[PDB]
Amino acid sequence: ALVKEEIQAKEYLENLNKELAKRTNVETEAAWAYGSNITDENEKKKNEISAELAKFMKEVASDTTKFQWRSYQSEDLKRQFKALTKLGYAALPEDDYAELLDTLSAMESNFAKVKVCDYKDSTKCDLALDPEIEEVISKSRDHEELAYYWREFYDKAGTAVRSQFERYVELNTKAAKLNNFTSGAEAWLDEYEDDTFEQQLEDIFADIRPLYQQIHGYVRFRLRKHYGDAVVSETGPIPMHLLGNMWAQQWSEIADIVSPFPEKPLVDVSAEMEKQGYTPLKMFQMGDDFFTSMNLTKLPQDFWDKSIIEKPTDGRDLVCHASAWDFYLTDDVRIKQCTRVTQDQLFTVHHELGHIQYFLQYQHQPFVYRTGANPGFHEAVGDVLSLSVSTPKHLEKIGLLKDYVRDDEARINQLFLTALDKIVFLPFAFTMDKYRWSLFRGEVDKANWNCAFWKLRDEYSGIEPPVVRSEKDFDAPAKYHISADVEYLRYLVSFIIQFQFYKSACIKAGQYDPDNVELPLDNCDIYGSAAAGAAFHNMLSMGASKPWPDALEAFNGERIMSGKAIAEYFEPLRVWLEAENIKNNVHIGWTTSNKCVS
Ligand SMILES: *[C@@H]1O[C@H](CO)[C@@H](O[C@@H]2O[C@H](CO)[C@@H](O[C@@H]3O[C@H](CO[C@H]4O[C@H](CO)[C@@H](O)[C@H](O)[C@@H]4O)[C@@H](O)[C@H](O[C@H]4O[C@H](CO[C@@H]5O[C@H](CO)[C@@H](O)[C@H](O)[C@@H]5O)[C@@H](O)[C@H](O)[C@@H]4O)[C@@H]3O)[C@H](O)[C@H]2NC(C)=O)[C@H](O)[C@H]1NC(C)=O
Ligand SMILES: [Zn+2]
Repeated sequence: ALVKEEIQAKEYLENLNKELAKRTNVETEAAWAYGSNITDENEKKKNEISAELAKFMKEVASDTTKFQWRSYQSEDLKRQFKALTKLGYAALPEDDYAELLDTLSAMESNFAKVKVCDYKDSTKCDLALDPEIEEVISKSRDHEELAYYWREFYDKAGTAVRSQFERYVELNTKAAKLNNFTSGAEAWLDEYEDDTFEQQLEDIFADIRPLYQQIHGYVRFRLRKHYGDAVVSETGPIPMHLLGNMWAQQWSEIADIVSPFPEKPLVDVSAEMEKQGYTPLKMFQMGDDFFTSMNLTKLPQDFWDKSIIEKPTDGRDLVCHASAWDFYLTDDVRIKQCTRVTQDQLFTVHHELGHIQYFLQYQHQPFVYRTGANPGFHEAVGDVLSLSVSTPKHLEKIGLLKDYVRDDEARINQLFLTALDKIVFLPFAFTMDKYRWSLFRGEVDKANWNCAFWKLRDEYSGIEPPVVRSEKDFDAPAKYHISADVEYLRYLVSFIIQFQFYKSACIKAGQYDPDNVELPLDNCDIYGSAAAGAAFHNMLSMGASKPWPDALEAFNGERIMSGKAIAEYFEPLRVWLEAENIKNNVHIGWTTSNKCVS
């Protein structure tokens, strides 16, 4: 009888979820030890325990067939069983899974161990991406120096792992097909529980794309005035090494040379943070303060005891790209961040604490539900707070922004600064997964893999390498997430929905009213708002217990992912920028790049 079996199934799930949490704890501890301290021994430990968990997952997926779960009355039970059928990489045969783990750790460790020689001192070769190289890329205005560090990094972080990346693509594809997905693209897209998700994103992107073109055109115009026409052409793609970021993903670091009104204030609180004696500990304490001020959960003692919030001063290798960790017990959550005292890093702290808050909010859920409504939701949480932290309103409250006059021109400066991070990022994020999807789907021949990457970067972002590349180079893995096998569409989703969350949180806080000039969206601070916090609690506590539109509905009553909010935020900028580009006869669009030889 199905009635009797469904009762037994509920008991089966309750026990299994608890077992899965406990087994995942062990894997997470080994992964933590490796990420904090990269050694051959720790790699072996991490990968052996993962292989053990994978074997158990196989048994679980096999055991689900003993239950007639598709026939059950409970949508909740059926959802849990469905989650258990999805094996991912664990679907691979024992030997193939072990090889993939070896391949993945080889790529991540390569990225983490990259060291380059100093541009001025060829005998000093201990410059790592974080913080040495990134500091130069963000601060230097010497185009030849920038080009040097670009080439050195991409050669070492990208090209060096071509063979490993090829095997990764093969095994990822094999895994996807064993789960009966067409490719790893479909496997990744399954996390969004919507068969029209790609088209939805194409539609939203197409709406925002014209604004991006205007920003691109204006930045190119301003860069020409700084570097001269020998470095930057009017009609070509922007040389990417000039954009203040190794991957040209966000351009805020060059705001001082491209700001609409250079004689008016531009928010850069890094210097005032240092003057006031800010430390990584203080920054995390301030993040904790922001969450608690919204009536959300305080960081547990385990977080303070076990987190790594500064780059270790011994000679050891580690993954410095910031991460948050859920150990699937009670209150055992951690962050690993090589944090520096800068404005950008203050946002990163809040970003990572957003993940931690999500962990704490759903820790009461059964194991399979202890994850985000979709991957984009998890990435969005901290960014909503970062948007308010970034406002002149908030920065003045914490004494980091002094003698600031918020006139029309200063507002345009701030909107443009935000756009250099939020709008600029959209085509970048889309191309990261458009690229990997095309490889996963077998749409690009191996002989064309590198120029296929740069073709997308050209088509969507209108940027190009500083030097001519070819199929002898392999540049994609020079981006952390590509070497680390981290799906990237989550960030495109995040950057869209975070404005939906921000707008609604601001309205709930009484901080935004479209008909009130005194309450603009771009100066909303949700600090101290219990009303905004309540919306977060209602959504985050759900975890993955319901499809993501139900989680969005819990927040603000909406069920649709929409670009309306992000466009609303930047509308005052759009109006000004379109007019400024016409006034200055600014060329919009770009010719096809010549920087990748087929
Ligand atoms: C991805 O898709 C794959 C298909 O492309 C899929 O692989 C299939 O999984 C099926 C299991 O659901 C499996 O079906 C079984 O087939 C057995 C015989 O197959 C052999 O010969 C085939 C050639 O004809 C070969 O290709 C195979 O390699 C095999 O050598 C059958 O013996 C078996 O049957 C038994 O089970 C059914 C199922 O019963 C169900 O559950 C209850 C039980 O209480 C029933 O009441 C209910 O009605 C329901 O039917 C019983 O009905 C029956 O009495 C037997 O006990 C079964 O049909 C199939 O072989 C396999 N491969 C192929 C090529 O089809 C993967 O599972 C998919 N992967 C994922 C992750 O989803
Ligand atoms: Zn994140």
